[PDB]
Amino acid sequence: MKIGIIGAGQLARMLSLAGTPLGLEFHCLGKNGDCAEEVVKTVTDIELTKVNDVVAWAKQFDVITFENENISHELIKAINHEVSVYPSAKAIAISQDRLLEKSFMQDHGIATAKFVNIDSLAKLQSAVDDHGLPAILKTRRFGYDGKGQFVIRSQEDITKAWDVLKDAPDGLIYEAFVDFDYEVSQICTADLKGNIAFYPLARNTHKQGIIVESEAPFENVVLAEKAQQIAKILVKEFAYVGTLAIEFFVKGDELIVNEIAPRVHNSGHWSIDGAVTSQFENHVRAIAGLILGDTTSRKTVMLNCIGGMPATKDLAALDRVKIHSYNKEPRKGRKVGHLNLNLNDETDEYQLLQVKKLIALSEEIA
Amino acid sequence: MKIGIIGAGQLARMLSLAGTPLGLEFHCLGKNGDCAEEVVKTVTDIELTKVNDVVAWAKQFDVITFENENISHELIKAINHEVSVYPSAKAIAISQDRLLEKSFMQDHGIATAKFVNIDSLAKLQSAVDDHGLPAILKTRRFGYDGKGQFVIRSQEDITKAWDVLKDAPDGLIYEAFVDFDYEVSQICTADLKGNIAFYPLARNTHKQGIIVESEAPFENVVLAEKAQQIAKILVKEFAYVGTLAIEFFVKGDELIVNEIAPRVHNSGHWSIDGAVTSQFENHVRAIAGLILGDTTSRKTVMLNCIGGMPATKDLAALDRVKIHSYNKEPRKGRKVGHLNLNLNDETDEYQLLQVKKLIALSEEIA
Ligand SMILES: Nc1ncnc2c1ncn2[C@@H]1O[C@H](COP(=O)(O)O)[C@@H](O)[C@H]1O
Ligand SMILES: Nc1ncnc2c1ncn2[C@@H]1O[C@H](COP(=O)(O)O)[C@@H](O)[C@H]1O
Repeated sequence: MKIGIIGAGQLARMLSLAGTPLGLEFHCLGKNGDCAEEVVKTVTDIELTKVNDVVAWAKQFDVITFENENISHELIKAINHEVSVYPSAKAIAISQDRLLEKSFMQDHGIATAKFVNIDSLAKLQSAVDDHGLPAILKTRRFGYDGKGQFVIRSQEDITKAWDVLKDAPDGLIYEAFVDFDYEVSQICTADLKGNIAFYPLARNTHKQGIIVESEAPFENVVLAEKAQQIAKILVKEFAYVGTLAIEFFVKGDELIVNEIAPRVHNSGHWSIDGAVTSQFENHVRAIAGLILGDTTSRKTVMLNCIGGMPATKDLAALDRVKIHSYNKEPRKGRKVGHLNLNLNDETDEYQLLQVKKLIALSEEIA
Repeated sequence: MKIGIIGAGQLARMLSLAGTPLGLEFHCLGKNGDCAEEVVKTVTDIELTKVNDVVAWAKQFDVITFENENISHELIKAINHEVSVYPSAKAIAISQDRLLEKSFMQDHGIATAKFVNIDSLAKLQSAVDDHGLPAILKTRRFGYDGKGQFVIRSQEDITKAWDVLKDAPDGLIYEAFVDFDYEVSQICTADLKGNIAFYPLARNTHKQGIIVESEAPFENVVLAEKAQQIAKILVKEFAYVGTLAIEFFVKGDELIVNEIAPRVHNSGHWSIDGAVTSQFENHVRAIAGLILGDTTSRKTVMLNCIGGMPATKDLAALDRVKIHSYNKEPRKGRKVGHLNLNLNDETDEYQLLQVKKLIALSEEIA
């Protein structure tokens, strides 16, 4: 079977790494020299606006998936008319727009931050009067790593925020600050028949709006149950096939949806080395029409390498650390790799502290 | 760092699968369309007799290794003059010739089958008179999967055996049958400094001269100690760097060396899914000058898929089985993949029996 992936970045790279031993063949649409290239059969660089050409490319393969939900959902719908694409155009459309995403949650009685669509400065001032400060003005689309937003605490910030972001082509959204204690994410995978394989919750730590650490399983039976029920609704309503990620704010035993990504997700990279079947292998199994792999898991920490990565020689000296370099070009704010470590004993804690020390020396976050 | 691999078969494929997340780049010398191609950066098809061209290719890279010890050890020595090759020309020379291999063991007080170099029919008759029947006449070189040999039990078999094999360009060897209860193998990896990382013993089951099943760890502290000591001698004498495989006959608490392979080996494929660091990742680490990864292991069975492989859909239904298709062309006697399964509980035994049933339907051994 041949799987086409829109995107040739690190997620596609890891999808191919996971799915290739299954006997599947991988082809990417992306730029040559992108990091998935050396682990896939072909990479073809087609401009994504050239719809007919993208479709023509897609039809060479048996199933299509994608690594970035920011892509055109009409493009997906076109492709899907001709060759199966997972997950759905609906999942893309809803997950890629903060307004549609939060509105969807609200429509199904699922908690989010209080939010207001912002199409004028007055609308913004009204949202601040209603729902308070601090708050964030965000682009509805193409936001990533906390970019494309402006935090608001003073009245003077309102006009400043508006002046910067007002011309964002796909609009804006006001979000009120959420009162939360910590953050977790629910990753799961849904097969062709709607069966869902669940990972345990992962507790995610952020720095400057970028995820820097993920630890799983996060043990809280109450919270896990709620997350799974929320996951189930999304899978049903999206008729979802593939790996799905849901990020939550946690306050007490209440979960609040932050946002979702219709794909394998940074907060699940731990499963490469902490689960019997990773988020990547299971995404591939799902879209290939196969029964999903067992997701039994063991305590694992994932550490992100942003802007830089410690020398492989130094990493290798911590002989239990599992190394995941994406073979990317070091650059401030750029995710160039991650590290996984199972945590069983004190010797693991030792290496962990040592890993964090190495990361602190190499890391460059924006 | 760039690693050149002589060979583009399944071992090179798995070497790249293991080493790529380490941030290493892989290039093979082999035929285009070979199974390593889709997971490496380049495959270059150079005739191996064209020595200068092979060397020219090799110098593009930082270190060279190989997946098949049947290659020319003088070729290796030439390459190594210009760019580091691991393991050594010595390891190749000794391991690739049954006579040199057994003579080496004898020279170091290591048990093997009784053996005699055969260069005439009389020599053969003399070896039979001396060391008895049954016995095997084998080619000294290029034997694999039990091919290139003739078993001898009757006096009439002697002349028959000789008539078939007499013109083997690199000669022949008589081996007397070994009295043994079962077979095990010791795989280990030696780094640039001579540090060795040991895997637990694997108990190997053969059918028609081909390995069909490998189970690890094989728990016998006495036997393991002897194996490690034998492994150590080889590493020192070969000045060995890389993964090394030693196959043994077992009788009581005595080990008898069968043969060695200077490389990752079928009997270690279980470590992909049963060890913290696989034989493949550790070979790559070794040759790349890195500290080796922890080899803590869990009970795992590996089953070979020979001649054929069960449908991925059927395999996937056994959701704990780890699938390793080499994406190869089905053909009698051909190793087209393997399956790994951790064994912890009764549910695993269930899937295991079910795997074996599937394999029995797809398998074609010669
Ligand atoms: N309404 C909010 N209240 C508090 N923190 C937020 C809010 N929205 C986003 N964040 C932070 O921003 C991170 C993700 O940013 P984003 O790219 O907007 O999803 C989250 O993990 C939070 O730390
Ligand atoms: N001298 C011997 N006595 C008994 N069995 C042998 C002998 N030599 C080889 N074998 C069998 O042949 C297999 C490997 O064949 P080869 O390719 O010759 O190493 C071993 O695993 C044994 O089952």
